[PDB]
Amino acid sequence: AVRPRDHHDYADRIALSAATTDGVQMRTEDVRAWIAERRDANVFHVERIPFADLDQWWFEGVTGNLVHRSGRFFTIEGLHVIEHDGPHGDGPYREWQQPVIRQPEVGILGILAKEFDGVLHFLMQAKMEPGNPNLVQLSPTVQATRSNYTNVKLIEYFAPPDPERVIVDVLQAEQGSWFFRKSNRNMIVETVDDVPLWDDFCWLTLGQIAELMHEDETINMNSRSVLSCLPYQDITPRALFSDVQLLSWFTNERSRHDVRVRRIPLADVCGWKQGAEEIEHEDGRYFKVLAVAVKGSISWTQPLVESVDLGVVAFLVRKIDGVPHVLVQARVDGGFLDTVELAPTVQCTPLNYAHLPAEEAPPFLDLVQNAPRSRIRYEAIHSEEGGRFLGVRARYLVIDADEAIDPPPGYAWVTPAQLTALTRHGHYVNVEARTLLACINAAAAQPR
Amino acid sequence: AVRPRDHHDYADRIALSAATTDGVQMRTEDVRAWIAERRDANVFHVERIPFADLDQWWFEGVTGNLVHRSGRFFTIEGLHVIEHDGPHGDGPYREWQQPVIRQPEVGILGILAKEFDGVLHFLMQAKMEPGNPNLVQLSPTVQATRSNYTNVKLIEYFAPPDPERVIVDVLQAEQGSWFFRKSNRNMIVETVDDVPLWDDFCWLTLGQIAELMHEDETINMNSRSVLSCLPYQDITPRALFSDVQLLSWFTNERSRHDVRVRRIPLADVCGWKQGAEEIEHEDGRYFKVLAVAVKGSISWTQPLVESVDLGVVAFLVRKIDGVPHVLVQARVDGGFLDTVELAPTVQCTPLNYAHLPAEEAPPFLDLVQNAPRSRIRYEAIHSEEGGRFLGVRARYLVIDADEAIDPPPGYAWVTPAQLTALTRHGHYVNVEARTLLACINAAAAQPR
Ligand SMILES: Cc1cn([C@H]2C[C@H](O)[C@@H](COP(=O)(O)OP(=O)(O)O[C@H]3O[C@@H](C)[C@H](O)[C@@H](O)[C@H]3O)O2)c(=O)[nH]c1=O
Ligand SMILES: Cc1cn([C@H]2C[C@H](O)[C@@H](COP(=O)(O)OP(=O)(O)O[C@H]3O[C@@H](C)[C@H](O)[C@@H](O)[C@H]3O)O2)c(=O)[nH]c1=O
Ligand SMILES: Cc1cn([C@H]2C[C@H](O)[C@@H](COP(=O)(O)OP(=O)(O)O[C@H]3O[C@H](C)[C@H](O)[C@H](O)[C@H]3O)O2)c(=O)[nH]c1=O
Ligand SMILES: Cc1cn([C@H]2C[C@H](O)[C@@H](COP(=O)(O)OP(=O)(O)O[C@H]3O[C@H](C)[C@H](O)[C@H](O)[C@H]3O)O2)c(=O)[nH]c1=O
Repeated sequence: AVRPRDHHDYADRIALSAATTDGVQMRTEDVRAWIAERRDANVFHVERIPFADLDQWWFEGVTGNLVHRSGRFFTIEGLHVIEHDGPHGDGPYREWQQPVIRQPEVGILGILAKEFDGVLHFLMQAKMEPGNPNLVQLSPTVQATRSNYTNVKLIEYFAPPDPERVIVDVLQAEQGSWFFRKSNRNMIVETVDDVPLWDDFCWLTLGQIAELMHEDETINMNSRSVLSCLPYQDITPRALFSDVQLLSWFTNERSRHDVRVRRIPLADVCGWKQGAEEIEHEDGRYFKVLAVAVKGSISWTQPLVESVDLGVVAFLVRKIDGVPHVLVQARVDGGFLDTVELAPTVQCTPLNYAHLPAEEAPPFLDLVQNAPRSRIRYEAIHSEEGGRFLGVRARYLVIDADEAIDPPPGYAWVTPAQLTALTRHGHYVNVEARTLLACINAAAAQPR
Repeated sequence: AVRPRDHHDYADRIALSAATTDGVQMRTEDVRAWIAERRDANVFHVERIPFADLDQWWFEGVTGNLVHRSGRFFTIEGLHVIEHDGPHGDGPYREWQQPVIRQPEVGILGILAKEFDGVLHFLMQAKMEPGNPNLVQLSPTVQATRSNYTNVKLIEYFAPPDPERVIVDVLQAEQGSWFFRKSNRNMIVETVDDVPLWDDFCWLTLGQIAELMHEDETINMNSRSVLSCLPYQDITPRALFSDVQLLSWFTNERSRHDVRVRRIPLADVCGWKQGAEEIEHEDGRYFKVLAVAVKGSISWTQPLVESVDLGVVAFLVRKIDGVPHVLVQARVDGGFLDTVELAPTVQCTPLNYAHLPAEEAPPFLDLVQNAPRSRIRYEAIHSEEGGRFLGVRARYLVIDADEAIDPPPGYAWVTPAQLTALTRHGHYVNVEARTLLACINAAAAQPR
């Protein structure tokens, strides 16, 4: 039995859910209380601890890599990157070494969807992670690397998914500054079954999620990544680049740099000092590796990575003949698999550039940091994955560009719909850009 | 000025060219003579030579890697692969070390197109390569890694291409058994300019190329790779998997293996012996590294890689509700960037399996090797890139599967149109499958 190649398009159902803020389970204004109710339901204290007091983690002796004795979860290893300016690369030349998080197994980031009263809802999970600054945020229905579990609720809907019910299934990369070539499987799958409901789960329409997306530190990094992959229909199907032209532009960005990376032992990393409490850069930039104990009120100890300052991640937006475009950058990070990924107009931790002249600041940073309320279309503070990162936060913005811009090398005007289409594939849209696409789609569905 | 996202579709022009065998420059039956005329035009002798007699190549002392003293062209290094069966990978367990070709710079494989008498033609190049078994085959208009040239004819049409004239621009990977993560930029670009014509170039319609594609050792590996990317319109837009279902199936294949690879010094490779003339495997499988001198009648010396036997590469085909599907395999090779790529139903050098029991032969090999003329839809012998490979040939087949098959794990029925659509992106379709897609598209346009 063959079917049409575009069989079972969910675009109309997705649209109806995004337009609806009346959900079956909970009023949107009550979710904040529900989260607090879940946070209070078992108190966790996360305390920073010397590395020596890590329980089942150690620095293994030959490599000095920070590893869990069972061989599960992740490792902290070393990375050496060179970008050449020579031939076969445009440069400029860059070279550095750093600690890096490694985790070779693809994990599942799965959102279960089901219709109630004729409107799709999505089963969000109130999930405690040790590095969440507010402890509990809303994660996907299933957020798990399977072999980290000797028992994950609802995992069977994603392992394998029913192929008749897949809305989204794609691998997408995570932060290329701090993880070495990490991607997880982003999935949205429908069911008609009665689904068991545990206290930590709430069915929400996409319109309820769109409102919640404007709130700080509420919808977690993994939820924003998976929701960014939703295949909306394009309402304005024109763009400055045709889709082939955009693929060609990006092909040239991925071909024009000469980046060589190698994984090295953590003990070999130059420029970083390993103390009794932290591994930190010698000039206090970038991030630190630290250790925490997690106690309930169940317990464990683990490394986490913390950044040195609040980050700034922004898209500049311009309407071109009436069609909104965002200015992407084809960014070259050390942990990327295929040299480049598209990223927001500005993506940086500003302190990392404070030592350099104003003209080596990230392009457009000044413009974003000093923008008027009137040009700010979206602003919120979101944090990164709390299983690996301790309180790593950034101001995520969408700002109208007050005047035309000639994009500098490495930048291009692309529509959000073109970004939505590329999320069918991996290594095109980076995690920060995926978060801002989820924010743009939320602002469109439920504006404030 | 925005344009429609699907602006400037070339599908009707491509179709008209594929239907036309009356070309402006040459009758198709005369091309064989023209090639011989170009071969005779300057005779080259390629002779095998001991490694010692390599001129500007050496085994560098710390690594033992085979390198050109100028730092251009490619290197032969070592590779160590493990596939784990543990947990986080399906297995089975595999582990081996081998020499491998490395060349980090993306090269250009560019075909220039232009209308004559209202029909697109493509400017093919009669190109001598030292490893071509018959010396001269038809390559793309531009076939060059730019920094290997201190001066490449027509390169300016591809560097950068005119964005208003791009038909195809995409990176595609080469053999994952013998190259380490190598992709080149496959491009087809139109011009309305009068183009200079040198004696080694001939304008051909796509229908002329389709006829030439049925000939042995005529249209070279790089030309078949780039022509496989042509975006034909789908005449039958149904398939067993919807396009999302196919992406989901492939996502699970790319997530379910645990492959770890590292580049090592050639001197460290176990299981291979380096002699005065060849590096070869201790049990005489796989390939050898050898050295050749190339003399005109201009000269140089270089390594080449030769395989141990004629290869067999085949698609099995079945009509499913009237729609032809081919049985792809999601193949796991050591040089791939992203774990898997789709490959033909059968892709092997049979001698590499002669030591193992009949039940560890590649699935379907027996069926392909013993197929009836009546079930053979396409058969030809094609060789691989003659700049790196000495006489590496395989029988490329498309065969009707005499009965339904339940695909084994790692295999799936996909339509050729779905493969054509995935060639807009890299790392989905491997080079052997791209060659068979070009052959399927040739058999459809100009059947024999
Ligand atoms: C980590 C590191 C970086 N570098 C170089 C690499 C880069 O060229 C430059 C900036 O480093 P990056 O890690 O790319 O930081 P950045 O400030 O440019 O970007 C950051 O943006 C925040 C919004 C994100 O949350 C972070 O994950 C990161 O992407 O410094 C070093 O020289 N040494 C180092 O140890
Ligand atoms: C090279 C090598 C391979 N192996 C293992 C890896 C694979 O599991 C198995 C088969 O090796 P492969 O190189 O994949 O050979 P193969 O015979 O399976 O496939 C070949 O098909 C021909 C049509 C292509 O032209 C070749 O480039 C290659 O892909 O042997 C070793 O154990 N040692 C080695 O040195
Ligand atoms: C790190 C650690 C944990 N635990 C426990 C605590 C957790 O409850 C459980 C699993 O923990 P983790 O969430 O770290 O493992 P996963 O649920 O697999 O989540 C990871 O993978 C996902 C797919 C997402 O990417 C997620 O963001 C990522 O963190 O194991 C330890 O006992 N000791 C330890 O050292
Ligand atoms: C290898 C060698 C060559 N030459 C000369 C001979 C050639 O005429 C010229 C360039 O040669 P090559 O074709 O090897 O280099 P490219 O034209 O860059 O072709 C390579 O890259 C392409 C994009 C295609 O992938 C092609 O298949 C691939 O081979 O340089 C040497 O003088 N000494 C030597 O060691």
